[PDB]
Amino acid sequence: WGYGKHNGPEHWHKDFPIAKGERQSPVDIDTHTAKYDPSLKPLSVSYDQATSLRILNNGHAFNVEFDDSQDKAVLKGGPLDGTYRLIQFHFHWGSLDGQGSEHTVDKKKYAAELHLVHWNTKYGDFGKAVQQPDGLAVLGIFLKVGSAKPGLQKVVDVLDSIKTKGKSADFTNFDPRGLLPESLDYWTYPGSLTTPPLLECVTWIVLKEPISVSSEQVLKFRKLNFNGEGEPEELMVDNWRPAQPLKNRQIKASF
Ligand SMILES: [Hg+2]
Ligand SMILES: [Zn+2]
Repeated sequence: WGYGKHNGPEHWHKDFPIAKGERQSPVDIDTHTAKYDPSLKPLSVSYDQATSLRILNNGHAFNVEFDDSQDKAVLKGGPLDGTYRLIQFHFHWGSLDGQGSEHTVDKKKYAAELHLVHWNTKYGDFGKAVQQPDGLAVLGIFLKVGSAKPGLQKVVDVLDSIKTKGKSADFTNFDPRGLLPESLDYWTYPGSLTTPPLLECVTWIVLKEPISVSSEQVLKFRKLNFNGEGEPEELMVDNWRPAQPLKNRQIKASF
């Protein structure tokens, strides 16, 4: 699987039949239909004690991995039940600034989308969490192009080191708090992961407020390679999945 013409999102169903399941993601957030829900608690992000380990190029995006051996970086509150531990963060971006995000807002597409992945700590590990309806929690943040994001520059600067598929680089003392918008206002719905295996185990929390990144920071994402070192060069761009049918599901708003 990939994002090309022959192995793109339209082909995933052949190997991952859940592709046309009942709670697939991403989706379009119709803000006039989203339901203001008063029973939604504020989001609670405890990330001061986070421990980054490394960054990888897995062939479909780059991953920043965290130590999830202990309750170091956790998300709670909101529509969530229990504590979810941060395991990794990654992005989805486009070849141009008018596309890149996965979720859309009133059909509006953003330059990129940041996903913070967390697993429910009553299931013990990541692998068990993906076997449950409430196993994961992904915090989604949209990236628009404007002014630079001081907080994202360290990520940007090590991209050169993991240009191709399989590369990895030590990447300690990175604070994810530098990627959060000011407001924690969100929309939430029951979904799935956006890349195969597309396991419908996720509780989405899409932040209303976008972060701005500069043109040159986004430009560096686009210099990555899907391909392995020594193979023809295929730029890592447009690694996003098209919006799926909401199919009965209701999108709730915390504001
Ligand atoms: Hg699941
Ligand atoms: Zn993602």
